[PDB]
Amino acid sequence: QFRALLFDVQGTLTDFRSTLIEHGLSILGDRVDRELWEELVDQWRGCYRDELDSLVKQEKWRSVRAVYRDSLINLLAKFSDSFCATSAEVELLTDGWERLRSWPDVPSGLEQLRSKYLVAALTNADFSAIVNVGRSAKLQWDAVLSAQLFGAYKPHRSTYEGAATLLGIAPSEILMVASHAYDLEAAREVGAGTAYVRRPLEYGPTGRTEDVPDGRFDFLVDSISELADQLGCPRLG
Amino acid sequence: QFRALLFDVQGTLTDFRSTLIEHGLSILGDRVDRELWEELVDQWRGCYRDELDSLVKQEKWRSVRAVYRDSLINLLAKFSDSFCATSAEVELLTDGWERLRSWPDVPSGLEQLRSKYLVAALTNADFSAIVNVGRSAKLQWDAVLSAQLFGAYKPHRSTYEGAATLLGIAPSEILMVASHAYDLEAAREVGAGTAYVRRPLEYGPTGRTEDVPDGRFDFLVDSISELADQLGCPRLG
Repeated sequence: QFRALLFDVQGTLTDFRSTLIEHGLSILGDRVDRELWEELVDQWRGCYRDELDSLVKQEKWRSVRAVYRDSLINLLAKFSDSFCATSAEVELLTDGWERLRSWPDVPSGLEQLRSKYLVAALTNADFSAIVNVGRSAKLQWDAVLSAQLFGAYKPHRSTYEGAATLLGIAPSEILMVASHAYDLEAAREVGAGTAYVRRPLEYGPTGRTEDVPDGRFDFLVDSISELADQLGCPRLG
Repeated sequence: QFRALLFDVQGTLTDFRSTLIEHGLSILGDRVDRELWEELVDQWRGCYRDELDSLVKQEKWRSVRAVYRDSLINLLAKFSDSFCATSAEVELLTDGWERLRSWPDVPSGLEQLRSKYLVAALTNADFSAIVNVGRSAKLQWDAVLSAQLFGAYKPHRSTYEGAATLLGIAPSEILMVASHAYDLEAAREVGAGTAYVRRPLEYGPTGRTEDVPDGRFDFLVDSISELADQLGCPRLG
């Protein structure tokens, strides 16, 4: 049925929240309290989402590193009374988004899938960032794809379709894999299969994630290994 | 000194000649003699080269799969007194260029290199072709880059510079690895380092060799593992 599996990375395969909390607290130390920082991280992601949403609607693309950097700068102003940072520290903090760690099932799951399928990333993050995340999150791919290559972010159709063209396959031959429903709904619009991965801790132990019922998407799993098992991929030794 | 290595793939890492000889004989069987099929493969590589040379001069890009397919159709007409092939066999033979096997040093050389460097493919072949060749040749990349992403073949500057900016890396921090002098001299012009890999059997025992003496390029080696050793990579037991 499918020839390739295309993956969202931030959240779906990576624990961004934990990564940035600890990264930040290591750059900043006692200048900041964990609870303020965690709240900042939560707002930083929100800012990212809002800016991308605006950009998508305006049919524009910009460096995601810049999006992240500029949102941190704005947030630092909001929180100026509590702590401060240098421009050099801004660059270091922003780097955390390129040092994402993976959820425990990811490396092995992805490897299991490769017995039967090509695996590729389709990310909104810039090409350089995904290459970097490969090392921090231990992801091995057949291909790496980014919005930067198409000049458009997901959910735009061009992304998914462009990936297909690049991979020499029809969109119907792609299974999109994501823990964000908007991504899967846009993939289904171009004919792809959809696989939702539940990440209950994506937004922290007290966070609220999307509740997805059985039947909305083709697959509904709690780990990439589980998805590989449901697609009939043999197990690793 | 370097953050990443960018590699030519066909010939540099892959024994395309042996691949397409055994692949064609596997498909055509006894309908063609081995020595005739070998001469066809050499002319087929020659047609690809002349065609790309022509397109580079015209600032044009076209699918490399269609380049191999059309030139094979032409060669079949010239050899049509001797053997024949169906339209389905044309497509199966052309697939040979997406099933390239690697030289024996290559899979473990690439692995040793990854301990200190990012490694990426920069190929004239279509994106899907290099993705398929990763399975047949056993190549694992941090990134795969193709002339198809840039609309231009190597040696155009825009391919190396495009690779550099997508990776977010200064060209002076990229080492280009190739067994073809034209490729390394082109990379040198954009500021990259150069590593020449001698492949005495690329065009078979009686082939057109360009001799490179020492000092023409930054590195001159006989295997990717030797290159890894010269870059100070630990050997992996």
